Amino acid sequence: PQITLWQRPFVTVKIAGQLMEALLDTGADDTILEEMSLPGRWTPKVVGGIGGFMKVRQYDQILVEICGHKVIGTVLVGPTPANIIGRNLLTQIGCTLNF
Amino acid sequence: PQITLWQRPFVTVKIAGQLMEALLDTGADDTILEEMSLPGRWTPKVVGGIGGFMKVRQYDQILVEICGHKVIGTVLVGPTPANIIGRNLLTQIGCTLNF
Ligand SMILES: Cc1cccc(C)c1OCC(=O)N[C@@H](Cc1ccccc1)[C@@H](O)C[C@H](Cc1ccccc1)NC(=O)[C@H](C(C)C)N1CCCNC1=O
Repeated sequence: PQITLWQRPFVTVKIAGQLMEALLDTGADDTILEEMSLPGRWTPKVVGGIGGFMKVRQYDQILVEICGHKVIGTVLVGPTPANIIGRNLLTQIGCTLNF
Repeated sequence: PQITLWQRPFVTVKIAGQLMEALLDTGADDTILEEMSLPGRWTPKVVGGIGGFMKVRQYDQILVEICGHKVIGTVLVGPTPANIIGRNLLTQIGCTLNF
């Protein structure tokens, strides 16, 4: 798909049997999802945004189905105001900016 | 041009005679630049990101040359960790996501 940017670029994603929408975000290095049950071990991490820092749980080798495409990578889970698909996964769906 | 996302998508921008780099950011509604001297009236505003909220100065009808091409729009100025070109200006340079 080609997507213009007049609206927020949301896509549907499926992770660990659960469905949600997330923003395709070229300004994000990492992928961050709202508090959810992901099974297994994790690592404490903190991410910095525009207003300061946020504590998250880092989960590795997570399967993400993004617009149906299957990719695997690191997902951060915590009290984010928006689910964000960052470049770590965008590269895996062949995402480019064109202008 | 087409830009892949293995690295952060920085572009050179020129605003009020000053040069800087900024992130092309599909996850940003608005454009925010580090503290700089923009002449003229402004409006107090707060933007909410990850980590919380940040106070900014809102400047309207500002000319921005993004990768050499001219657009006009609102720019927020404040203590941002990164200069960010948001969708308000991305739409004006015909920016699309392709995946
Ligand atoms: C930079 C980074 C590094 C590692 C991991 C991650 C997830 C990273 O990205 C986190 C991040 O906040 N990135 C921002 C841009 C970023 C890059 C580098 C440093 C800091 C930040 C931006 O892209 C996404 C973030 C999402 C969002 C948050 C709250 C509400 C709605 C949306 N968007 C916003 O903050 C925008 C701002 C910029 C105009 N925003 C503000 C309110 C209204 N909606 C909205 O669009």
